[PDB]
Amino acid sequence: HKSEVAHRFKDLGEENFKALVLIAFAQYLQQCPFEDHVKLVNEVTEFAKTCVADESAENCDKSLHTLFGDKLCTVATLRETYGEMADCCAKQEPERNECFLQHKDDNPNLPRLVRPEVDVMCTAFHDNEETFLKKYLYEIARRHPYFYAPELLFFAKRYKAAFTECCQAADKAACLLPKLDELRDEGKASSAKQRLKCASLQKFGERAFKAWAVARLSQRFPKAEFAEVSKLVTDLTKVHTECCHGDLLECADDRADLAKYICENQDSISSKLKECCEKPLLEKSHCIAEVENDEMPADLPSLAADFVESKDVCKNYAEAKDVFLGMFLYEYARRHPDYSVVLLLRLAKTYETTLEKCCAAADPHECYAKVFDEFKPLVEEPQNLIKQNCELFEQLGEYKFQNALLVRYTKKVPQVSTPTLVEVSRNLGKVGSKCCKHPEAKRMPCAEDYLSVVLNQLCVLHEKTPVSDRVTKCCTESLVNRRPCFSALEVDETYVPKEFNAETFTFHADICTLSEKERQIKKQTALVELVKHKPKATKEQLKAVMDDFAAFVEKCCKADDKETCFAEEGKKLVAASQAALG
Ligand SMILES: CCCCC/C=C\C/C=C\C/C=C\C/C=C\CCCC(=O)O
Ligand SMILES: CCCCC/C=C\C/C=C\C/C=C\C/C=C\CCCC(=O)O
Ligand SMILES: CCCCC/C=C\C/C=C\C/C=C\C/C=C\CCCC(=O)O
Ligand SMILES: CCCCC/C=C\C/C=C\C/C=C\C/C=C\CCCC(=O)O
Ligand SMILES: CCCCC/C=C\C/C=C\C/C=C\C/C=C\CCCC(=O)O
Ligand SMILES: CCCCC/C=C\C/C=C\C/C=C\C/C=C\CCCC(=O)O
Repeated sequence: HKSEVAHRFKDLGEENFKALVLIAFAQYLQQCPFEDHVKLVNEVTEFAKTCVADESAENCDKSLHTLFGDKLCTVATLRETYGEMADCCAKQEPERNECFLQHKDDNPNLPRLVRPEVDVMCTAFHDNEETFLKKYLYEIARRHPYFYAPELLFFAKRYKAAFTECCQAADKAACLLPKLDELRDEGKASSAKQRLKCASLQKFGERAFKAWAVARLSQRFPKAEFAEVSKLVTDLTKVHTECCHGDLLECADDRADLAKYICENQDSISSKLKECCEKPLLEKSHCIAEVENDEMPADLPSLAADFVESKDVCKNYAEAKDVFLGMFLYEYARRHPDYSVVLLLRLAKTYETTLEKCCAAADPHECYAKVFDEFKPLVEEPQNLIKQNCELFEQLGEYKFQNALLVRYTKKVPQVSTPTLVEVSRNLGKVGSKCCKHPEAKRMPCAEDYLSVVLNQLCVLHEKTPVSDRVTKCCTESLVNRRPCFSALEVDETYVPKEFNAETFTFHADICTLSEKERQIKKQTALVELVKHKPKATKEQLKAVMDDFAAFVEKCCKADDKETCFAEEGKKLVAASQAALG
């Protein structure tokens, strides 16, 4: 059209427009103060209205990158504040934009945002709803420069709904606090995946991404033809590359096009898409990527027909290897919404290895006739891990379950730092209560989704401060062997127990006054240290001590006097325990 700005403004709306411009600026100029960005939003919004009124008004012809880049080069303190970035302004548009992206610090040194008290938040919320939500939106976006703007916006609205609903509530805190905690994990989760997918695209390459995509798309759109899914995988790939490069605009448009396409061919893709395709521009993509799995045909053949029994397997495979394998995945994935994507990838890989060995042999058909029997243990391994662990989780609670993981993993890798072992086990415990409440058919997909960010995140830490070659092995293994590699870690026999330190096992009454989350962490921290000191202790000896510790706490908190109790009894405990563990 004549004017891009006019257009976006029109089919986005002033409110969303202002919010997005704010986010965009906050993401590039992470150092400027809030009031400075607000001024810019106003100036750009005014500009936009001018173009809405006259498509032919001065500058309205300009493109968004050009417009955006100019206003950016407006900042006076630019060179004094961002040094090198200012040199970008000396370049022509294409390079200019490109130059800005390269100076977008993916993780600056800003203070960690602290959460104020419910009352202050609620009061601030009512006194000026807008600047309240905008300032935080500003704080969050400058700290997460690669977070897709429209999604950052979707979160903000949920946050607003929570304040509306809770700042009116009798027990404000009992209402809000838990809603905020949940919103945070989801936001941190969303953020981690975002970074995760792009890192993956980098390491593993396009081939691996396409495969991951085929499987994923097929589980969701089981009724679509392979031609459609191929078309989608291709476009989805252009979209991820684009979106990972960091260019918001190009990223947003590619996502827009892909959504409208899907919505138009909605009949040849899925039936669970009606709701999503009825929503406004800003939310279509988001809705679609979240859509529920559509139901499969029921009148579907057996894979063995076309992939095992049918002579020609090799002729068709040699004709177009990745395509044939893509077909295998499509076929296998859409009949199994219950498998994690990586499991599907492991089957496809096993099948590829086989076709490679068999198609170059005397009698093909007989060499690969029993390939499906190889899939069995591959499918059963993950299945049994879920079952065993979910059963254990039902017996104990999220808490006692977290302590079980603590003992278990401290033993595998004692070298690991205590605060890290506690962080990880608690998150694992969360995943436990999150996914174990689903029925078997949805358990594996669930665990995969959560376990992937947890696994990825723990690998980076170790990347920063390696402690074990074993972990490094698993962390640099193939995307398909990662989890299995970690599952295979057995007890570290080499390890030498930490020498006893009386301080580590000393407790004062300050634990009677502490809160749940605090008491637990302190108990769990002591637990890891206990195992690091006596790694050969049985699950029995250990439970014994833990039980003695159970009383100790009580027989000292609910006591006529703390301090003393924790000093007299405390000495007794260490002595007893020390003895019962050689
Ligand atoms: C850090 C999570 C990242 C996801 C957040 C995404 C969007 C939020 C942006 C604006 C919401 C406005 C106000 C939120 C209020 C408090 C946030 C403190 C974070 C926490 O609850 O401790
Ligand atoms: C341009 C048309 C493309 C459509 C076909 C779609 C996907 C084909 C590409 C790959 C799928 C084939 C096998 C996957 C097997 C193992 C995972 C790859 C991981 C790796 O590499 O270790
Ligand atoms: C004069 C300065 C111009 C800079 C303006 C900066 C940002 C506003 C421009 C576009 C807004 C970005 C995305 C919105 C477009 C489509 C909906 C999201 C696509 C999707 O995911 O479905
Ligand atoms: C839903 C189970 C949540 C419990 C998780 C708690 C602790 C972790 C311990 C074991 C891991 C359990 C299951 C992992 C199996 C499959 C995950 C999908 C990835 C893959 O196919 O490799
Ligand atoms: C700096 C990071 C150091 C790594 C230490 C962190 C955790 C302990 C070691 C390995 C990973 C343990 C659990 C991760 C979650 C699921 C995979 C294991 C599945 C299983 O149990 O079958
Ligand atoms: C030779 C070393 C002996 C030192 C023994 C001294 C103190 C015990 C050490 C650690 C504490 C042990 C268990 C507490 C942690 C979790 C159990 C849950 C308790 C509960 O809430 O139910």
